[PDB]
Amino acid sequence: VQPTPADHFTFGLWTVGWTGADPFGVATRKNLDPVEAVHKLAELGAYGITFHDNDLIPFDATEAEREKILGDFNQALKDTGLKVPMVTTNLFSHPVFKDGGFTSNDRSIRRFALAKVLHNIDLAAEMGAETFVMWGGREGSEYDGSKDLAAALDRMREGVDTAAGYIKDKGYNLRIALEPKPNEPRGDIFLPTVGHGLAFIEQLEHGDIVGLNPETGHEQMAGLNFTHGIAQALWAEKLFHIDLNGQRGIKYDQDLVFGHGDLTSAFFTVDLLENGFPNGGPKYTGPRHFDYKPSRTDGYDGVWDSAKANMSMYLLLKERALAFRADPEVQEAMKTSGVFELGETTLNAGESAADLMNDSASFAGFDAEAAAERNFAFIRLNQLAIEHLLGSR
Amino acid sequence: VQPTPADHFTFGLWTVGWTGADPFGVATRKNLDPVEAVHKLAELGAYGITFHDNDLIPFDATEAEREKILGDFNQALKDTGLKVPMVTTNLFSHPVFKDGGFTSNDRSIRRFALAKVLHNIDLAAEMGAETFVMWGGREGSEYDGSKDLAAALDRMREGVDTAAGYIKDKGYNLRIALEPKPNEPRGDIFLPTVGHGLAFIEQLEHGDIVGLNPETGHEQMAGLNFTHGIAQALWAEKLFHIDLNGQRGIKYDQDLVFGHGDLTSAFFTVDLLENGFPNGGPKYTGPRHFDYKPSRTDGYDGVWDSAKANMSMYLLLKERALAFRADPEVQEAMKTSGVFELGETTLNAGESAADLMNDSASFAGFDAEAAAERNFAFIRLNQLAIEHLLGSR
Amino acid sequence: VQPTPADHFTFGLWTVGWTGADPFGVATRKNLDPVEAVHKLAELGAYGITFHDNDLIPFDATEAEREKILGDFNQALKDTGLKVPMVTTNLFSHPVFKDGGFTSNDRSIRRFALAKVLHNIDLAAEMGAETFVMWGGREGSEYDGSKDLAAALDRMREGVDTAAGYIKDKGYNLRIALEPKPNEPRGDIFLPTVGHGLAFIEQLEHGDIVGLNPETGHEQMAGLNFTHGIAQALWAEKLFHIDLNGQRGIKYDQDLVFGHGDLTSAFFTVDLLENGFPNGGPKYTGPRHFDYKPSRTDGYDGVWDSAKANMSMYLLLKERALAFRADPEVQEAMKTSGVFELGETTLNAGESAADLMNDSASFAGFDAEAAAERNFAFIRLNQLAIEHLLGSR
Amino acid sequence: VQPTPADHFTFGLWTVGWTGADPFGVATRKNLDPVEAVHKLAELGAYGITFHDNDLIPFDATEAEREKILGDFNQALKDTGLKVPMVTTNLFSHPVFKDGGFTSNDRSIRRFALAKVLHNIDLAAEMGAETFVMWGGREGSEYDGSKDLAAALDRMREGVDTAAGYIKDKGYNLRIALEPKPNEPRGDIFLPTVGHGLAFIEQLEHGDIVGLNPETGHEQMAGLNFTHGIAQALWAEKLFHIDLNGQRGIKYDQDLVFGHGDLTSAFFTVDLLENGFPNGGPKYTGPRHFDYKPSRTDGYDGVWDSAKANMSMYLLLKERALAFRADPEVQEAMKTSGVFELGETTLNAGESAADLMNDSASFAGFDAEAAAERNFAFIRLNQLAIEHLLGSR
Repeated sequence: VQPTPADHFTFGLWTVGWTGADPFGVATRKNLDPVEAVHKLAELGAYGITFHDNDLIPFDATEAEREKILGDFNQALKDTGLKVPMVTTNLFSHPVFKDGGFTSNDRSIRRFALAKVLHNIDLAAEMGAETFVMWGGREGSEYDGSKDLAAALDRMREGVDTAAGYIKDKGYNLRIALEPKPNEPRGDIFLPTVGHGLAFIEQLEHGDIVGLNPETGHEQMAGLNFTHGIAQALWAEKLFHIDLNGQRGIKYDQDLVFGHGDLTSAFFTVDLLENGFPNGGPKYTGPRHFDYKPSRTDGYDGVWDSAKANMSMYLLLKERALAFRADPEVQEAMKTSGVFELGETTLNAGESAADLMNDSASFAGFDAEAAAERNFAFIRLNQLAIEHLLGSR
Repeated sequence: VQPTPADHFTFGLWTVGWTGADPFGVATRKNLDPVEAVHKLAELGAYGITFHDNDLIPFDATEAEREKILGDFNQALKDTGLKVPMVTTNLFSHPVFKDGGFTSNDRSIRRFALAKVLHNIDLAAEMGAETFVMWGGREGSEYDGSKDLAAALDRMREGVDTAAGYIKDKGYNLRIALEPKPNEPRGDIFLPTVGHGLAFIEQLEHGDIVGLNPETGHEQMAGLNFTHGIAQALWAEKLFHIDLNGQRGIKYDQDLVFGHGDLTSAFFTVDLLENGFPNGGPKYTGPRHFDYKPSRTDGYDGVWDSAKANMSMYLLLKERALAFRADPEVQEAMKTSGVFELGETTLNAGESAADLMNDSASFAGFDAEAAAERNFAFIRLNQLAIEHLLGSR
Repeated sequence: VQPTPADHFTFGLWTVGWTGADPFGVATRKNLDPVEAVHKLAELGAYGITFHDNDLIPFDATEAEREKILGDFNQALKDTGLKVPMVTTNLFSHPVFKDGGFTSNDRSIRRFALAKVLHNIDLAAEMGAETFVMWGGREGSEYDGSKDLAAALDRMREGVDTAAGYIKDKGYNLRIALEPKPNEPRGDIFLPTVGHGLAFIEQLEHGDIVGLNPETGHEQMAGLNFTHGIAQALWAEKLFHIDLNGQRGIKYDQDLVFGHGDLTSAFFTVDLLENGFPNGGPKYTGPRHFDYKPSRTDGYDGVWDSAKANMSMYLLLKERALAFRADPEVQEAMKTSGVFELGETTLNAGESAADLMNDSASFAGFDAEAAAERNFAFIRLNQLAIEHLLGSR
Repeated sequence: VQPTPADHFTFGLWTVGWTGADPFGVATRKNLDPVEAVHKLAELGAYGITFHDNDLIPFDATEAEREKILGDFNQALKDTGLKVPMVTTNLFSHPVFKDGGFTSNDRSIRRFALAKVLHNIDLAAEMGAETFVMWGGREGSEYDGSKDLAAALDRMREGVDTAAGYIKDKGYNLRIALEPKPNEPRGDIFLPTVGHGLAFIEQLEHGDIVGLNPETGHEQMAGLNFTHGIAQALWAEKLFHIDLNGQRGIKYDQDLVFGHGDLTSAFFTVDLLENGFPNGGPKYTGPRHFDYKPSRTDGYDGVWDSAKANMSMYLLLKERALAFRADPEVQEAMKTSGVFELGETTLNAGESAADLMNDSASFAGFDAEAAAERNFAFIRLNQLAIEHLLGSR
């Protein structure tokens, strides 16, 4: 497992920089200087860094302060060669955003939130980022009568189309990536899953540059299959970015290291990212980003250790996933289970609906009881998969 | 609570007809004659009945048998005046469908499944049904390598576009309604939630007549907010049908009577169906269908009792939900929380992105700390809602 | 709904004083003075107030500071008449308790957590509290190999039995109540549910004075039936205190107002607290403590509103629950479903196991098919409860 | 992976013989003959076979039939050498147990369920079983007012203590093991987790011979940590038997092959069964029983494949788990994280509660801020386990 910048492993400033405050306690770690994060990450083999506007530039920063911080940060980047592929906006920590940014009930707050986004598109464009992520963490409610739900989607759309229009207008080479989360910090968050994110994009005026940024753990907080969810994003050609982390069930957002949650699911996500679909189709080509948090029990050792562990796990999974598809025994099991058979169209070329109702062999004389005896042998194909994952074969 | 056919309460044949077999035991109730179901339902105040092709016509039925059953069933309908607003296909109980219907890995099975659908579109059209529901219960997997996930969506699309093309072609006044379910009977089901159902429809050639049929309990098995999910379907103008039942958490599909699961969520769904959105927008206008199962502990009493309980609960919720919006105290609390305020566009008419970045009052001189002092008073608006639900006020 | 001090409504200092920082944001409210909490709680109708040592006395407070704080506090108590029924210790906020208090892997942190508990028992005695609550919030792990799981329970026992021997040696009139939680802030918390808590107590040397403190939301984070769990606690005569709140599903601890989560479960929880068991048995007669958090979207008017709403909600449910059991149609429905029949012993007085084996009418001569026809009528019985809850009956 | 009879791999008749009916469909496989199950299990390397009375003897079987069935069965056992380590009773399939066995509201069903249990104890004795398992699958409710919850536990106690007195009076060398399940087939099952099961046993008269039978998937249906739950059972010396399988989340009981659910948890479960506790303590030495279902998509080649896969999976995990603990880098990592340190008593030999209170270096003179700097290094320790599990180390 030796990462290299050709792997395209990206990390957020807030990931290794997470200080350790959770809702039951305060920080266990001192703040991390952004110059050091950049240097350290570059020596680990990372390809780039990502930040929320306020991870770097304090909310209340004066202009002299802002310029100093960017000079320092631009210095570090020049020095190490790290790229800045994604930039996002913090529309959830200041008290002003307690009801949302884009979908706040207070109209003045909505205006400030959108203004804040627009300024950050400029920053992102100047840093050379290709993706602009939107995570609407405070968009939602605890109680069902708190919102007009139709107006909430209208407001949402208005903010996202305004940002997309501005990108088009300014000539910037950026795409927006929506990032779904079912709950936390709100009781219910708007556009809860990958499916709801895809759906909403189809109702936008400038939806052509608006896509998804799915996060492992987020999908798993509604108990969904991450791999199935990104497969649908990919099939719609909307998988613009990916956030990899780990979660161990339906509960608070854990943000563990990728592979430290549901392991078999992590193996099949790697397989999908690396091998694509068995019958061919689109392949994911962007950065492999890690939006995790080093457990608060661990000191600064642990922070670089956990950063190292993300890349190790991905690499270890990749090696196994490549060995798995290369295996001749796995290819035969795949043919036997009908994996390649699923890729053949149901209908024969130029055969219509009426033509099919009409074929006797297809319905009226179809031997249903005889077709039902097929042994799909999915258990054995899963056993082969697990034995490659364990490095048994 | 006195239902009347003007309420548009519909029930499936398989709902009151559910015999009681679950995966740990056999039936506790004798089979229900479809003629009696129709008569009984008509005396309760139901508006119509719905069935799966095989709920009525046995899989192996000869043609003389098929004609007899339809004559009996058409007799009963003529006699009672009951309508048949929705018809669906059973693509999950016979052993042939163990891997799916439309997305089975075996191509011959896919062909039979689609042929079976096409024949059932004819039946539906002859019964005067307006909606054709598709529930893909066996479309999915237990194991991640069992399917090419892209090919599975291609196959799915091919089956649904073929059915839609056939409706268009035949001149039938029917619309397809996809019905999402996260899991059970498979480990993971394709198009798990309302969001995934909406998304998939946008990738179809004939998506204009393809919409959703969300079920209360299905959304709640992924822990989502039913009311938020149908609000998005409504906003996209894709809420073609609705299945009401109850569920008490993330676990097996319980199918309890509507209102016998999450009660406050049942109240806000009724409010949405009855009152629409606070600021106006689309309103749901079809049948209120109940896809529940009378608990197996209860005898034939209980079966009509539980059918009666569905309509009672809906009516009782409706009365409370109407009282709630009519209340002057509730309207003031609503104004105070910014519910109507959310309906105002963020931007002023003909104000662009650049115009907003540029307004000083919106960003550079916006007093964030002062805007953050607003008391949204969402707890009190929720207390008013609950006190109307309990018939306290 | 007019709460009075014999209702035994007690509130934590940390509930109304919760300022609003969650894991994605900053406090939204100004700190609340302890003297001002006592005055407000007492005016609203509360009977008592509870606290965590560090809620009242800063962790850093000098001895001088300690004594000053306790004088104003005791003065307010004296001026208002509020009791202090339960006191608890903070073994979770300071960075030192990052791997736990009693089960920390570091031996010198275990002794410091235990010494902090012992000093807090002297303060509990001093304030006249009858219950000392233990929430082991940091006792657990993110990863399975972090702990020797046998040792962790041995260290948990050592702490609780040391503390209990100290009560007994000092002759304080005080009981220990453990408070289970499945997760958050740890991935997995030890003694995660009522059941684990009850079992663990049977392994203690001093178990006689150790009981439970179940919290609504906590059991509902594992998808358990809170009425059923507190019924089991009560049946073992181990329900020493109770914490009431709201939770809308399997997700982060929400701490809503009691009744703003699962409404029907809250109804049945109030029925067990107030009415006890249909056939007679134990009754819980301690205080009704509200361990919740005023939503961060709301100002101080919401804070006092939310405190008032907990009380209101319990009183509305109480009156509906009393009306429900008093109702003769409900009592007949109960009779029909066999609620009273379950109260009869299975064996006749003096019947041995050998006797029943050998009794031909209970096995050999048993008509199982006839017995299976019984209509338990559980659906009609549930419909009667909801109708009563909706104030329709 | 070459399983042999000293591995103590036992299998239920109902697992491989599970024909495939779920709640949405019909059996997909032909019945499996009991004599043929014994021959196949024995050839594959199993050590024993287990059954439910009705798995082997039809509920209707005449006495003539009974004796015939038991002769071919005993003959196969004799020919193969397979033991019969555990026997259980079916108190869930026949319509008569629709409201339970031992806790049915109907008194004559309670006596019939108890008499069926007593007769089954004579058969258990007769086959040389050491454990009699009790799964109370129908003991529970859909609705909260269906039962008097105190009475239900009293009726559950009566049944288990009657049965245990019968063992003791007859001097059978047999222990009772209760098997918890949170839900399915009931909405809420009584004694839903390891914890509730352990607590309930402490209320019995004959508790000394009553223990638990935890099942992987069952605790994982409430989102609990299975290693942590069986650790608590083991710590109380109550782990009498164990049922191993796979579950991918909070949903319907899947009964996958052991290792095809949560892989990292299975790894740590094998470590506790085989290796026990890091600091020494109790060890479980009973049989490793596989209570799972061969996926319905597969034919008989899948059935024998799946039985083989359970064994393989346990043996691959066993070898990786042994390699993992033997590894000196892992032993040093363990030392660094304080795994061995937790094994030391908090108090010094002879130290009283008063002593520690009064010891200035454990409280007053404690540097909490210094103690909080410790790097527990739990993330690196988890990375070492996964690397070992992936056969990388």
